[PDB]
Amino acid sequence: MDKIRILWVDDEIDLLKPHILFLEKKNYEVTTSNNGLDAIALFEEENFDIVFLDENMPGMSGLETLSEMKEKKSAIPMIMITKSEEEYIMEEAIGSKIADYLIKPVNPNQILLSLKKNLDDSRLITEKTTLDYQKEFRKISMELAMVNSYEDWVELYKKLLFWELKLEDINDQAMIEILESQKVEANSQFGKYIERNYEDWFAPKADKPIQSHNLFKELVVPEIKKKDKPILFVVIDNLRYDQWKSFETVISNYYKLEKEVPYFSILPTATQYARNAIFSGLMPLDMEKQFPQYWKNDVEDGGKNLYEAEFLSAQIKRLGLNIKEDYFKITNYAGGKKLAENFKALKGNDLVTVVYNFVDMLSHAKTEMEVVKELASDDKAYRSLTLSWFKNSPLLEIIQQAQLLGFKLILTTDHGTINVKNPSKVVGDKNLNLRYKTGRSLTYEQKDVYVVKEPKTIGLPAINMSSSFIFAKNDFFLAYVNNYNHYVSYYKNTYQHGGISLEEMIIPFLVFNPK
Amino acid sequence: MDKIRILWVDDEIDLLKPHILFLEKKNYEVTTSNNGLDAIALFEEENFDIVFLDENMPGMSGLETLSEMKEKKSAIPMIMITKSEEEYIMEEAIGSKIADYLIKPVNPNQILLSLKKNLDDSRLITEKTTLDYQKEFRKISMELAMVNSYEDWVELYKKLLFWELKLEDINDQAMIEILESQKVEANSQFGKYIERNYEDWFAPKADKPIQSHNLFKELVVPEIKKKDKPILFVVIDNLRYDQWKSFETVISNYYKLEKEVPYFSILPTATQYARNAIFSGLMPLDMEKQFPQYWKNDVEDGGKNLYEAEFLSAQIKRLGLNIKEDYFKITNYAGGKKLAENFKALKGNDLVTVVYNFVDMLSHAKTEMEVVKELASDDKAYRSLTLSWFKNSPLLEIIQQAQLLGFKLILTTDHGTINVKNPSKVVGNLRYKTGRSLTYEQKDVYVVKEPKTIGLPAINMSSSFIFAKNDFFLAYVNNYNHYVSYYKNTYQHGGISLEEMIIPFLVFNPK
Ligand code: BEF
Ligand code: BEF
Ligand code: BEF
Ligand code: BEF
Ligand SMILES: [Ca+2]
Ligand SMILES: [Ca+2]
Ligand SMILES: [Ca+2]
Ligand SMILES: [Ca+2]
Ligand SMILES: [Ca+2]
Ligand SMILES: [Ca+2]
Ligand SMILES: [Ca+2]
Repeated sequence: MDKIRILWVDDEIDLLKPHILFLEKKNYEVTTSNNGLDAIALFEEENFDIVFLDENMPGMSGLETLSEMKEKKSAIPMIMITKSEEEYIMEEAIGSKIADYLIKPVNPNQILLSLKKNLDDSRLITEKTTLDYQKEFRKISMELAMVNSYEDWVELYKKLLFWELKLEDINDQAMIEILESQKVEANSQFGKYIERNYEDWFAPKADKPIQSHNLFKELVVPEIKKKDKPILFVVIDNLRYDQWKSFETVISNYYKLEKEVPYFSILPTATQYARNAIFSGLMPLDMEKQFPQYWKNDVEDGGKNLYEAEFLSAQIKRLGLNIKEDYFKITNYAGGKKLAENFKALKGNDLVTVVYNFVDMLSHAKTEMEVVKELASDDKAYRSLTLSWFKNSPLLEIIQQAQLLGFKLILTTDHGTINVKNPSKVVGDKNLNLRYKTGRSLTYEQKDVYVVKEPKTIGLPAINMSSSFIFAKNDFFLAYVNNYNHYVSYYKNTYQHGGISLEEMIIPFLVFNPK
Repeated sequence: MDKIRILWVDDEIDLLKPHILFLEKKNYEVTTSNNGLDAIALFEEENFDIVFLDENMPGMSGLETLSEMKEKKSAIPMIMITKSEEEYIMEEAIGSKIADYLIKPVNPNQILLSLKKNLDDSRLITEKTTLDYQKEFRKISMELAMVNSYEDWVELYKKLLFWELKLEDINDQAMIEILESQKVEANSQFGKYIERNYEDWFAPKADKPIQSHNLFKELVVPEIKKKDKPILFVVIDNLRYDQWKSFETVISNYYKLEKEVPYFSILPTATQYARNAIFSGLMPLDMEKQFPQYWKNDVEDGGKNLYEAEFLSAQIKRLGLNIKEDYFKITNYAGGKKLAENFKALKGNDLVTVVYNFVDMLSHAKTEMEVVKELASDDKAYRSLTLSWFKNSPLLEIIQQAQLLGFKLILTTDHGTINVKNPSKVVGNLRYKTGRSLTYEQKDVYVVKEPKTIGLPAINMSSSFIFAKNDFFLAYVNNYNHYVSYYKNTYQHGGISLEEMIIPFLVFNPK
């Protein structure tokens, strides 16, 4: 049975005979029925690809018929073809998960379009994506080669992201491998770019992107100073650009995007440095000088982000803002639910700052790491898991609450993560699992890392003059020499951060108005 | 509140003045542009809610414009409004992720429809679903009351599942609690039904649903005997009917459903008993008798499902089948990947049996790992995480491989699981217990003082089984408060509920 089977329910089948003949010439098989009751029985006994429903029928309405049919077989698309132009009927139909609604008199080609849209869209998107990428990939490879500035890197990354999400679900493995290879080459070139240019960004009056320590003052404070709406400022820990893309469509049910500014995490691309920098408004070295009671170096025991509220309150004072402002750090579901359920207590704030931790992608427990790997083995899976997370997170409940109170939403992150593949040995560390190491006696493969023997020049502390930082490039992960083989097999294909990649370093900043 | 902003690109803006006036009366703000390139600039510098594109324009075509706009801001819906009736234009537009395509001359109300459908559908679905359930729930309560057979229980469960998935994205808490109360009432009645009928199902010539120990012979062997295609037989441990429902539409990309048979797990609704029964073709008591070298009772140490291949091979021999047949048990990602990558080795089998434990692992991890607790905090979340898992699982890769080799797919499970809520004291797994001198609340459990009557082993005449009903968990009187705190809202199985006991058996042909 090659031909598409349409069931068409309408009390006036006579009048539709032109459309039926037209569809039959175009190789559709139409079975007609002149009342809902019989249509339902037919629909139970046979396998239609699609149903067309009149609305105004003397027995059961189209929508009553649809409701019965959907209960039996909810995956079959249902199209309403009706003379009714009334808005309330439109709304009922839409609310009933109609796949389309065509107003009589209908152009027969409008029905054909609808059939293509509702039955062939998946195939046509795959084909079109596939052809378009076949024609595009060479131009992407060459654009990559010509990339010369941080802004070109942003534009190229945006291109890769766009194609990544489109090629997710195609089947051609050749095209998928071509893209994988472009991503590797992009990260190789980006690594060299950062290696060559990062230090110069700290010179006075340098051309540089917005970075962690600039973020609040350059992008958040203007929104505060508009004095238009209270602000919910959310930092999702460790979110990549593609993770944002994965739930863009969900958040749009509540919030309309007004502004999107890609910015660059500082190095290391890690919470202790970049996230504290967001809230302090200072590079780590300056946090060590100006706030020694809050700054902790890697060597010190305990939480590395305990004092973000204190940092943020001090920053807000230095910038001469007089606002009602609170900070929340959610590290678990329970915490998240409590804040969602109690969010209305903050109706009077100018600013609510929420740090919202994602899932731990790097467990030291094998069974937990097995769970993560089954859920997030590759980038597509990671996105899928992220989308599931966001739809069902207390974070989204917090956002809905904020929307109902007319808050503006600022959504951003401290840095992303990258799926690591290639091990690189490091000795001496005396530390966890990140794509940076710091210490006074490090040995390493210098080709694999960006090496900074003078940390203070990029705003990082140094215990003494032997302190160095190394930052992994590409998809390297830094592996300890002891138990090397087991380490490599464990941490291969995990989401790590701390180093240089488009994924880790170029991250979204987003401003939205409540819908 | 704030007006919807439309950007409309057409080289003949003059001729669209009626449509624009109509939309403006209906509170749309229209910005017009007569060529794609200027439209692109506008589209970069402003946040439009939606774009209308003509196709035939001098300069950039609609489709060229669309391509540029989607790259810049891919989440903004775009509608083509064009004189072009060409099929290839239709297909290109569709393939380019157009949200709609309206053929000129367009009824202005057709545009309005499109705007409502593409911008308001979430809200309209919520409202409509909510009112549909408000009008239906009384009829559901009545169907519940009229349930007198196992097949009626299957039909009613199907109805609850349908409404559960529909109500997952509504807001009204009253309506949500009404449904929760129908589920509780269904499980209370189902519990009594099972209590009253279960022993009698083992009487000769009893009218009874297919059960674990019948499953292979009654439902798998007829498929083997058609001798048409090899069979991939997948047992996903611990799959609830609603989890099947959550990924039905994914499977359908590869496999067409031929037959669905809901069946009943035996008691306890637990792997050691019900899963072994599937593979052995025997009740646990008979497994203890006929295969004491494989059967393990609860007290014995070590894995309780180590010998399923051997049980299955023996069953196949008893039923007089001569087939090439292998069994695989996937306990991790690595194992799953290996099997997907090397599946073609099994092209020559009549039967491949794959047990996949991951969903079982999730259900316990919801309590233990903070990752999964954040991801699977309620039933909606659990389904969502299951669907994300399935779409990106090695299991689905195995299924795709099987499809490419023309295998028939049989998909089933051993039992489901239920979110436990209410504690029930016992002193001597939390939905069944076995032992000789047990205290319990008889109202909360199904009590079997003679295990042999329901095909279960018995240490002594004193030894009995109790099976939790409803959403009870069996809690020890010592450390009761800590017990209750810890186990409330965890996934458990082993007892009686629709979730635990009525489970899918599914047969599909490769597409
Ligand atoms: F009588 Be109808 F809804 F065209
Ligand atoms: F900007 Be494009 F469609 F090459
Ligand atoms: F010039 Be068109 F495609 F209406
Ligand atoms: F496979 Be189980 F822990 F009943
Ligand atoms: Ca009619
Ligand atoms: Ca972080
Ligand atoms: Ca030095
Ligand atoms: Ca034109
Ligand atoms: Ca271009
Ligand atoms: Ca099981
Ligand atoms: Ca279990």
